[PDB]
Amino acid sequence: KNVVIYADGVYDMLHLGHMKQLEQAKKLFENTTLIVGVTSDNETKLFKGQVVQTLEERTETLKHIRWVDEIISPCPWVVTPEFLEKYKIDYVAHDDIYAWLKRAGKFKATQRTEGVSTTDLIVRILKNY
Amino acid sequence: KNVVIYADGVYDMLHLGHMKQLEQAKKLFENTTLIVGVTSDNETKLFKGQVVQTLEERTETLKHIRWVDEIISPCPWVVTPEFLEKYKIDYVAHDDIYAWLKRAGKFKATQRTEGVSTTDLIVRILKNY
Repeated sequence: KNVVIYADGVYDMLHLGHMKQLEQAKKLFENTTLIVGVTSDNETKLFKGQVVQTLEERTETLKHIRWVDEIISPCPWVVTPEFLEKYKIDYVAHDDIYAWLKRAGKFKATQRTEGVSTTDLIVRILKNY
Repeated sequence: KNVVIYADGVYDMLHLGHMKQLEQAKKLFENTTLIVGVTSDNETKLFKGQVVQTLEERTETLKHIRWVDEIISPCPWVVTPEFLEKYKIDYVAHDDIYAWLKRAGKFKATQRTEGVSTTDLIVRILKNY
């Protein structure tokens, strides 16, 4: 009955967009365990670019989010078939922005919300001057 | 057994500091219902000053926070004895930064965390130039 869902990401400066995505992963099935993976500082910089919060800071905030059942921190940068067996993961929940996951029936797309970013709010604050 | 806890605030640009405070209110007793009250835009401006997110935006984010059981939105700006009977509230959980609540045994102080503000993060981002 219980389905294990894995959602990895940077989760830098967590905002409403991240939270809706996690909500959606959590509710992919009736009974879920949602595991969130938080990428390491070094790897994020190496492939994504500058991260603002540390691994510890990004992991901390996620502990307060209703939908999160377990955290792997830090998590591997790329998911592997062995990683999935290790943690008994049934589906990987990520945005479509991976072929092998779809081929195996293990990919669940989750959607993004624009205009919700911490970056977006300061633009609003400044637009007062 | 179950204790109703009321925590009101603006909750503008929610950050780790707010979340720890809500955690603390939630865990004041073994079995709690935590009610969060979100002040109205107009009243917040009238007494606090400029608010950045709308009532709807501040209420939305709180729906994703693990510790929050119910939301009153908008909530009255000042708590009243009648408001407490209305919602069967046993303790008001707020920071000490109110005499009548203490006198009645209904005040539970909750602490703040500094350096955790959305405001604090941009200062870090800019300190790169």
